[PDB]
Amino acid sequence: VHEFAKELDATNISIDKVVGAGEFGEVCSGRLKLPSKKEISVAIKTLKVGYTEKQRRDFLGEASIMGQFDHPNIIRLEGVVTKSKPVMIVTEYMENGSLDSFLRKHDAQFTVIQLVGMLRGIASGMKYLSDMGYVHRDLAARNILINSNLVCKVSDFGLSRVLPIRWTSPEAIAYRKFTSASDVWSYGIVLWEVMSYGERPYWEMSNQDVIKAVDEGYRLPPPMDCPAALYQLMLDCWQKDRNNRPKFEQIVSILDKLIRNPGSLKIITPSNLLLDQS
Ligand SMILES: Cc1ccc(-c2c(C)sc(NC(=O)CCCC(=O)O)c2C(N)=O)cc1C
Repeated sequence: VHEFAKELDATNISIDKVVGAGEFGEVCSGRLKLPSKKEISVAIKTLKVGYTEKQRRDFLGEASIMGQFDHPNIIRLEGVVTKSKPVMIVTEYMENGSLDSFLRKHDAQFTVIQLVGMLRGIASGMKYLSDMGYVHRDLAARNILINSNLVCKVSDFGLSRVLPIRWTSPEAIAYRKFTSASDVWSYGIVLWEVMSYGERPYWEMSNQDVIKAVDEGYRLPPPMDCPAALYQLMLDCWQKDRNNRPKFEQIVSILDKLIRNPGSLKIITPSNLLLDQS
């Protein structure tokens, strides 16, 4: 873990608040005093008391991965604490939490340009992540964190691997073909989640029907008041042929253009899912 993660001194960490419960323990907020004496807000994951050796390797595995990425749109690892207890993972603090829960609180309250900014950040992080040879495999709004200034960052590298049905590409479902192109599929789902202000992909459809419908060519319908440009980008991301999906670099390019000319977004778009003939 120490190849990519600094060991932090626990005396430099203050825990101010328990903010939630994670797979391996509590999630807290607090402060970290840096070697320069500067103090920053951080989030802290603790490893639960009584952990097995396996839980420890799995827990810290997320830090080893996170530690490899230094990018404004990937959650920043400040370090770990292993030489004292409890065992900790320390990251930058993301005040507005997971993106899907944040958007659910603010239905229809942001501008299209604001949403596109969010979407651009996610794509830029994923562009870097794919550049680095990593397939995330669990790209979803719930795994995106958003900070006080609405900057969105890819997080949760639990299932991430060196090269969740609703977010997974058909080919990855069919025979575990995970590529960066299957992450792009997932991105298309995230894009739908954002424009839907945190509605659940495919709502509560049975898993078997999600698989079958998507395979038959059905796609999530356009979110309310969704710009045609953004809905078509979802469709491009959801191409049956993974070869035909845009690369993350192209997605970033597309979103940089939509940001540049807000006039672009003014065009607005027999079953609940739509049959995309393409
Ligand atoms: C390694 C890692 C990964 C993600 C986080 C993290 C969560 C799982 S949740 C949250 N931030 C919030 O929930 C904001 C709550 C706001 C409030 O309580 O007022 C974070 C995070 N990075 O801030 C944490 C770690 C350590």
